[PDB]
Parts: sequence; structure tokens; C-alpha cells
Amino acid sequence: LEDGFTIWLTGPSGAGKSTLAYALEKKLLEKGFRVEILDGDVIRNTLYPNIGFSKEAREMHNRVVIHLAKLLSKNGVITIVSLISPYRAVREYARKEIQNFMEVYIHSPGVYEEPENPELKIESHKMSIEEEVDTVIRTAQKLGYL
Amino acid sequence: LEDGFTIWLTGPSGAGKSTLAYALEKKLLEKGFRVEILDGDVIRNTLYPNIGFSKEAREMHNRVVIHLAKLLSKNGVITIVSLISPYRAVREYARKEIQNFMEVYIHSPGVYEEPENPELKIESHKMSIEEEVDTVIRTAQKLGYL
Ligand SMILES: [Cl-]
Ligand SMILES: [Cl-]
Repeated sequence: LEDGFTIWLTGPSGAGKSTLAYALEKKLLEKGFRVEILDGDVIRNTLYPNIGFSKEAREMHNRVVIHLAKLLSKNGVITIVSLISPYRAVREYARKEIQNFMEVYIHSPGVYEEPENPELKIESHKMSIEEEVDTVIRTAQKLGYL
Repeated sequence: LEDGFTIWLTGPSGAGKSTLAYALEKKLLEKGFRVEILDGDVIRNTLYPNIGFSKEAREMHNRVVIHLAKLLSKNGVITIVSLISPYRAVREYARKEIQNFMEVYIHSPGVYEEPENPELKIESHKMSIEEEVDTVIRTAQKLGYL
């Protein structure tokens, strides 16, 4: 891929973000792409499991994940981020840092802060995982990322 | 590059690590490669400038830098690391984590801990920066990384 990009998953708890993230990785790998999944809880457990949940710790973790996605996306990798957070602030920061950025909002009918204008909105637990994956990939194609 | 790799600079303060790191980046970009430089102090200042200098904070920063290098190198990026530290422990951990790992020791005649068997040993200030860059690239070629 001449240009990598980030697929940033967001939605309330239970919407299916984690499942979709890993299914996207499996499919895009099968297709021959360079792909990495940045699962927030995995990264935390691997790099600083005892950092705590203070504000400063939460924003450091956010900056680390975002920087990991920025470097991976600018070097031709498809970066799938599943970073647990209800807040828009981290997602707006991520979009400012990562040039090629595709936000996937899984909508279910702190309080979850909805995005303004995500690249893709999917209704939770309606379509099969395969259809969710195909919908994300078609959006990436429409955006010129794939 | 079907396979990326890490160039890990080590040596005592003043040996010329930083100068070689940035010259290597400039040369490899001009050759058309995907390259990232992971400058330890730049990464600390960007991602967590107020983390402090405790043992836990030092080890967290080391793990972050190494994980960045690991993910970039496995995805076709030449990762040039210049992480200030006199200690072998971080370098041995990095080598265990990063499959394609090329250690470049700039030797100068809290105390610096020499590596056992680095892929390349350069005598500090003995050759021009251009010749140091060329020697690193030739070593990478000998190892089959380039
Ligand atoms: Cl495709
Ligand atoms: Cl070359």
C-alpha cells in the first residue's frame, strides 16, 4: 500500500467493536495487506500494566496508541484501532495526528459521546460480521484508501 | 522491503550516535526506503514529558520505544533507534523482541556496558559520517537486511 491508513472503531460498550476489529484484521491479512490491530487493553497490559487509571495515565496511553497508529499508517500499514473510551476528545486528537483516518461508528440505540460525521456508521448487531467487514472495506475503497 | 529491520545505535555519551542516526535516516530516505528514527528523548518529550526519571518510568519508556520498533520493523520499515542508555539490559530485551535486529556499537576509548557481539562496531570519530553511514549499509547488506 503506497499509503497506509487507520480504521478507528468507536461506539458504546457492547456494540461489537472488538469483534469487528479482529475480523477486519483476519480478512485484510488474508487479502495480503500489512495490517496491525492496536487493542487498547492489550497494549496497556503489555507496555504499562501498572500505570493506573488517573487522567494523566489515560492521556499518556491515548498518546501512545495514537502515535503507534500514526507511524504505522504513514508507512503503508492498515492500522485497526479499538481503544475503549466514550469520549470524542481522543478521537478528534487522533484524526488531527493521523492523515489517513477512517472512523467506524457502531451505533447502538462517562456517557458515550457520538461522533459528528464518521466515515462509516453501522447499526450494532444487525448484520453478520462478514457483512460488517465488507461494509468497512467498501467504505475504504470509496475513500480511496483501498 | 519484504522485511524491515531495526538499526539499534549504542555507545557512550558523545560517541556520535545521534549524528549517525539522522544521517542514516537521510541517506535511506533518499534511496527510497521507508525509514523511521526513534530518538528516545524526542519520543519521551512528545508522548510523556512529565513521566519522571524513576526506574518504572525508564522501563516503561524503553518498552514503548522497543514496541514501536518491533511493529515498524515487522511491517517493512527500517527503524533507526537512538535510545540513550548505558545498560545492556534494554538492548538484550530489544533483541529478543525484534526479529531483524542489527546493533551498531560506536566504541569510544552508570558506566557504559559494552555489548557482547554487536553486528557492527565503529570506532568513534575515526571515519567521516558519510563513511559511517556507508559501513552500516554494507553491514545490513551482508546480513541480508538490505
Ligand atoms: Cl480489496
Ligand atoms: Cl542500497
